[PDB]
Amino acid sequence: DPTLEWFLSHCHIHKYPSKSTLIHQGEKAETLYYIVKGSVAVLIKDEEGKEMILSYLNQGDFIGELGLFEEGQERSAWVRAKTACEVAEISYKKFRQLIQVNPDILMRLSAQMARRLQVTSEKVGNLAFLDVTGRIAQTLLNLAKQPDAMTHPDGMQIKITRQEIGQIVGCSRETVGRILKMLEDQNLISAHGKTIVVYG
Amino acid sequence: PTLEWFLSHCHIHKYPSKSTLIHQGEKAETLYYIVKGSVAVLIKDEEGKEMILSYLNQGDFIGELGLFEEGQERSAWVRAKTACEVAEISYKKFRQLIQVNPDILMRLSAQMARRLQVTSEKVGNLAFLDVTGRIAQTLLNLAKQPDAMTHPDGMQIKITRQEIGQIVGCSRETVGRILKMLEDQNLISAHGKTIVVYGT
Ligand SMILES: Nc1ncnc2c1ncn2[C@@H]1O[C@@H]2COP(=O)(O)O[C@H]2[C@H]1O
Ligand SMILES: Nc1ncnc2c1ncn2[C@@H]1O[C@@H]2COP(=O)(O)O[C@H]2[C@H]1O
Ligand SMILES: Nc1ncnc2c1ncn2[C@@H]1O[C@@H]2COP(=O)(O)O[C@H]2[C@H]1O
Repeated sequence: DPTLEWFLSHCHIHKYPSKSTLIHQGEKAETLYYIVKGSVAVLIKDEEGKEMILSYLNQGDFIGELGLFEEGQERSAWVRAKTACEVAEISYKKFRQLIQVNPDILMRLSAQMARRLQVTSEKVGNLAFLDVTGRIAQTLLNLAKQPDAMTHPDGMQIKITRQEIGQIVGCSRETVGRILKMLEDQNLISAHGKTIVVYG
Repeated sequence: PTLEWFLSHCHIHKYPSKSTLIHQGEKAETLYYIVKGSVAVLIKDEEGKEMILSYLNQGDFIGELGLFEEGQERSAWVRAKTACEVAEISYKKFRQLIQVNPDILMRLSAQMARRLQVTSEKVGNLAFLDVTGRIAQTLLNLAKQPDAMTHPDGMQIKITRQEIGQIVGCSRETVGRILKMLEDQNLISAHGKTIVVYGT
């Protein structure tokens, strides 16, 4: 996009190494981010430090938007780099000037906000309506369709730890192990540690 | 002013109480704005049980999620709680108003942001809390809303056990049992016609 190139001209770009934290929950929000390269996880936590992953976000995604529309808000979640990342940043105040000049850039942001609300509402449904087995089976399916899934004789090979699965579906590493064993017994997957083949 | 200008481009209509304004799966081509009344946003499981994702009220946009990409479906049901007066405008015409004054899109997007914050908090509650914890957090959330009333013992709220159940994802009977327990632990009063949540 000329429109994205223009926007990015007004930003300053910074590099975050894998596993660094871009955004901490509770911080005062005054800036917008945009992922030029790399991927992140958006995380929230329990009273006990238990993590739940709300979303992954990737190249092309805005981050830090939820504070833009009313002053004095706090970041709603943690954002942690899943890989090395390159991230453009701009102040809300400069971004609002860009909006005035060309509201197409707010349309692009708002389109992502709408999709997130859809996807997060679908997550609420999954958590409310599906048992942990159904959530795990749905998670493996979705991971198998991701761009990073390797093709396999029997289906798609994915790379994900039980910990990560637990953080997505909302259960312990141990509950994940018990259910993965069930799914292999049922001849639906194979599991070799962090490697899982989902059968087509 | 801005609002007054926007409503002049809309058609306004009345929906009686209990009438469904938006059905999940319908083609999304139009945006709505609540001039008067209150609605619930609902999803359904495979057994017809409804969960309430949100209550929305006068000044809220509804049906916004399809605005940014063509050929989408309505993501949820939206049902009138009270009778509603609702302004409606095509997505095409709204996209024209945005070029006049993108504050109208800022207002809509502020609401999407809030909704994503609320719905993300719901994801955590379902992941991290048991049904009692979820009910307790729901009472706390209701106590914080502007329509709660100050009470000598805390905040007084107005909500049926059926509504709580649809918010939390449990039966009305389960709610009634758990409220009696919470009252017994001296956290709420619920034996009256409303609920008072202590220390609120
Ligand atoms: N449910 C969600 N889906 C996708 N991204 C989210 C979600 N919740 C929060 N975030 C992102 O996490 C960021 C945390 O900081 P902000 O609240 O400023 O902006 C937030 C969003 O960019
Ligand atoms: N309800 C839950 N019970 C246990 N772990 C949870 C829950 N929700 C999210 N999690 C997270 O998922 C993680 C899976 O790996 P761990 O068991 O090490 O730690 C777990 C928590 O951080
Ligand atoms: N989690 C949510 N919170 C508040 N409103 C929502 C939520 N999910 C869906 N909606 C509203 O429900 C409407 C359903 O139709 P749309 O998807 O067009 O637009 C949607 C929003 O206005």
